Amino acid sequence: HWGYGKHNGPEHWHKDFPIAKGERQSPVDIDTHTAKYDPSLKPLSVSYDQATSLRILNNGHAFNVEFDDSQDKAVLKGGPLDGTYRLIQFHFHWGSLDGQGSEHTVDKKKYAAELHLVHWNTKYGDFGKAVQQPDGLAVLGIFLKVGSAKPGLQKVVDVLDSIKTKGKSADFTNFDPRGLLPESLDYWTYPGSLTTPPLLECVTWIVLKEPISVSSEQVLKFRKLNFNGEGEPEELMVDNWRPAQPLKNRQIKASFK
Ligand SMILES: [N]S(=O)(=O)[C][C][C][C]C123[B@]45[B@]67[B@@]89[C@@]1%10B81%11B698B746B814B562B%10%1143
Ligand SMILES: [Zn+2]
Repeated sequence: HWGYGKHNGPEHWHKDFPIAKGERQSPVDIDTHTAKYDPSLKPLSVSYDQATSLRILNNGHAFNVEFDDSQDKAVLKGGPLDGTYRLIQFHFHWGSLDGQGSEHTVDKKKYAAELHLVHWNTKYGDFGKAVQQPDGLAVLGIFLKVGSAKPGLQKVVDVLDSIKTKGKSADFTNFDPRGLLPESLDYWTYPGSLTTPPLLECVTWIVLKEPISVSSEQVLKFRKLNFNGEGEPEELMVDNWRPAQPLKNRQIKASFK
């Protein structure tokens, strides 16, 4: 099945998922001098004070930190969004080297990694129904550069040894995702898709301008994860990013001047 290798990677996905060649695919290159400032855009509202993490999972493509989304707790609203979107999970995409790893690019710059905080539109009742809708998800994307450590990331880094291989999970309670945010909530936004199969065109993308800094040691520990299951030949979980896709005349809007 699909993955990130030479034989099953992004250039192959269209054979099982023909929407891969669709009109609103993600990620994209963000051309900062073509993105227009939109004074009608609102500040983003990120309300994570009551977020309740449950578990961390290696799904063979990345690791997901999962949240209890049974009540109205950790929500994203404002910005370009109508209504309220509930946090379900976050995950990352990263490289084999510090020069690559992000999915979105900024004037063709690749960051070392990219964090995706995934939220579903509460008007559709659950995530499975939301992904069938053009406004079903809002994904908050945050770039990572290598420099100073991110203290709020370390709890995640430290549990990775316990989920090395595909299908392993571990309890992961009381993790506060506020510790992964940069200082500024300035953003770009555009309509797009999931960046992994099934590539559904259901996402309002909100990409923060300000990267977070993580240490070399932190990202090195991401690169010790495995795509394979326990008892299978080791293949390091690196370069789990889809490259930029055609913009197809979509407009990217900026919240800032
Ligand atoms: N990389 S990304 O931020 O565009 C979303 C990555 C996985 C998308 C999924 B959607 B909901 B949850 C997870 B499971 B289920 B369906 B299934 B597809 B995958
Ligand atoms: Zn993602």
